[PDB]
Amino acid sequence: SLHPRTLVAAIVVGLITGVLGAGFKSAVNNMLQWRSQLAQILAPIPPLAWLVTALISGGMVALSFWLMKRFAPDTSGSGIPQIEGHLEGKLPLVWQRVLPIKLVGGFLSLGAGMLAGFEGPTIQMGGSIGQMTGGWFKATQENQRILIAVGAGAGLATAFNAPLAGVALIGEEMHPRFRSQTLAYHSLLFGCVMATIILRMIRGQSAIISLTEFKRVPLDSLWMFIILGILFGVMGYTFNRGLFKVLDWFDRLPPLATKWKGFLLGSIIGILSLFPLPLTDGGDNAVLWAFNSQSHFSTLILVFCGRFLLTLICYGSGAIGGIFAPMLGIASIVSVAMARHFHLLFPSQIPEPAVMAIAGMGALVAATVRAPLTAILLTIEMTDNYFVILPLLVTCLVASVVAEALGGKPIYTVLLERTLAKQNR
Amino acid sequence: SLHPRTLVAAIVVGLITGVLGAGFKSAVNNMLQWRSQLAQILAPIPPLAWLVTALISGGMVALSFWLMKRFAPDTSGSGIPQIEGHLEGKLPLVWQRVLPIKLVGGFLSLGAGMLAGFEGPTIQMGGSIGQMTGGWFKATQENQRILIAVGAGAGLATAFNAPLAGVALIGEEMHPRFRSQTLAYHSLLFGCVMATIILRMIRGQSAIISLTEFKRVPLDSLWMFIILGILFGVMGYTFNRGLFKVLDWFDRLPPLATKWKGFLLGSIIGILSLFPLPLTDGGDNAVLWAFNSQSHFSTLILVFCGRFLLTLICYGSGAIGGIFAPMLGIASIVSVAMARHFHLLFPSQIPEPAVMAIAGMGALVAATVRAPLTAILLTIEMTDNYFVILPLLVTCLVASVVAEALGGKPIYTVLLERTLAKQNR
Ligand SMILES: [Cl-]
Ligand SMILES: [Cl-]
Repeated sequence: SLHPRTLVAAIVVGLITGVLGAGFKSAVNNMLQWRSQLAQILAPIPPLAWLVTALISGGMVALSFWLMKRFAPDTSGSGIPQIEGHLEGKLPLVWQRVLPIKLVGGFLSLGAGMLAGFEGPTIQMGGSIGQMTGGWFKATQENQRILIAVGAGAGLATAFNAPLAGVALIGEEMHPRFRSQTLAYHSLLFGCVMATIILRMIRGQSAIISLTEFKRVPLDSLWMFIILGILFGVMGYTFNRGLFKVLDWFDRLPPLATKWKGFLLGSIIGILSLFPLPLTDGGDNAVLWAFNSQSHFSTLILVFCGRFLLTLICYGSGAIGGIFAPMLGIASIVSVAMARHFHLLFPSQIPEPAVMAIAGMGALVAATVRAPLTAILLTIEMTDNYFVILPLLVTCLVASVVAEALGGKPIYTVLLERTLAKQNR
Repeated sequence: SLHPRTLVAAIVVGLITGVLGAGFKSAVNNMLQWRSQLAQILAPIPPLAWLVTALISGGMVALSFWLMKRFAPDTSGSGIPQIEGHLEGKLPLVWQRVLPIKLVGGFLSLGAGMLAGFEGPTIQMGGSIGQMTGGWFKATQENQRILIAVGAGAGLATAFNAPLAGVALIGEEMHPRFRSQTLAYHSLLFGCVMATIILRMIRGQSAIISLTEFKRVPLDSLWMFIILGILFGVMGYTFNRGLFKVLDWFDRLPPLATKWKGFLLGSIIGILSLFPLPLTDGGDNAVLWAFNSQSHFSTLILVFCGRFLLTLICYGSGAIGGIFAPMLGIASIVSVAMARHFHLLFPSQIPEPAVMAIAGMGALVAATVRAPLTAILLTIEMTDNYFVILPLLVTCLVASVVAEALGGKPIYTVLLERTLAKQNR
């Protein structure tokens, strides 16, 4: 029941966000390693670098907070809420403000080593482009919502080289109307495909962490992932609660504290960037650290607590963030620790314990977001592994059920109610 | 925003349809091979077996057509249209009539070697069980809709050992309301999980055809799949158009022709079962024939025509069928031939030509059905291969577009319009 003019528009949307998302990630990574190489040049003598890396990080983050307001406080935090809202009625979206501020601002935040969060910027920048090209194409009212949704989806696909995930995002979480043109699915797929094709031409083509050869997953091992789900259930519950309490604390000023909040917060992160441990940055490193670098079980617990708190502090401060990746890093660290433990206890049912690490990789996301279907897809797409689906399905949706059984609520719908409460920012 | 009582109900649903779907498949295969062995015992002398297999097949299909009307004509054909219908208002669904007749009748049809169609009986039987258990649990109105959808998804998941597929089905095609409890997603997943778990305990655990090690898919090969799509586009177009014409012809009686239609149509199929080619039965054989048994490029063209026509006659006759598998066999036969051809022409861009076969495997489904997202997931789920996603995406959704650009109309919504036109059967 689809319509051409809108499909070609999607081709354009996904194409643009693809180029941007890819270049954005590349840009952020360049800045990340540049600050890492600067710390080593000065490393020899002595903690001089301690001061230098502290300034650069603190300065960037502060400069980022400034570029936020005044200019577009709308770009604060994730991006799912702002687009989920606009797409629904409440809250506006103006690309001329979001696009440049989210980009330049997001670059400063992430590049400084903040605990975010590529999908943050790339998802809002996606929606912006979707809208910006919606006008260029003189799209109808409904069609423009679609184009914005496509951008949002393409945004996620670009951050993780995960087409299906981006598509599922709009579908499950952020369920929009589309009336009656529900065949915005085509627009989505189109937008996502292009985005990743460009994403792969620029930095592709491989996945984030391909673990394709772990395929032995016995059926009488499933009971385990129920427990693993129960675990990520309460974990997601406290993560949400904690986030909100840290969100309040940061809302409570004082006017002076806020002025320094930008610099102080960014300078500590800069210090923690130096230690040889993945307790900063987006979370990709954290995942690429759980697997594969074998490290002391204690160090796992150590880095888990560090990141779990630090992400709360980082996102809680309201910096240009993005919470997806950080929860992937936290989960993958926990799932590895749990993988080891269960292999310890029932090796005959967990021959390859990597299976479990993979299963719980998207479990935290499913619990905190109420979006198991997308969390499942996400991990599949970023491990090229479908063999782990049964454990995946069980752990992810049991984590989701247990979370909203303790009454946790979708982190994004709450994050929206709050950003709405700022109808006087 | 989900509620417990229904979730566990979904667990039970998926559990039941899983066992039934599994047993049904096993029961049909036993019958299939039994007739094949019966043909070989009498094979030596001489075409005596020609007559016996003709009677057994013809009789079964005839007895099948009889058990249909009068008893439950609602069970004629697929199952998506009947569940898509009920789930939407038009058309009622009574489990006490469908469940038994769809089963016993479907066994006779499929067991006789008809060009169908596991996802036919299993998807309707699922919907029945979904309702059947909804009543037992005293589920509310909306909740009972959900359970019926859960049953339908589980039905598909059981036929192909493909959880996500059964989920994507309800989502993309057959888009229901669920108001505002859109978290029937959890119910779907839960139901599909249990379904495949049971399915894997009974006949699992391997996929239908795991081509997991073909993973070299160069980016400058996508242009090929754009063509492969165009091809499957017009293919799905004429397949739809053809089906409808054959349906009309069969609708035009005469009263006497119908009396024999069952026996005649079932007896010809009986004969064709003897030849050593996959030109009868569900379609799994046809797929497990494209790959891997290397066979003459001519024989491919032969079996393709045979099945493409025979499926139209079979389903067109209105026997208890199922159209998904048949369109998988036809497609995979074509995509394999196409794979060979493109490998012949541009080997540097199609290193592994299996990639092309895998891609166009669900393309016919995506064109005739308008449901590319589910066609994609289906192929991934039944090959364990995610590496083939970009081709998959392009080839499928391009094929979906091209079909509904020549004006094809979703085969299911049309099949539903026709069944509604029988508001007096
Ligand atoms: Cl995010
Ligand atoms: Cl079907």
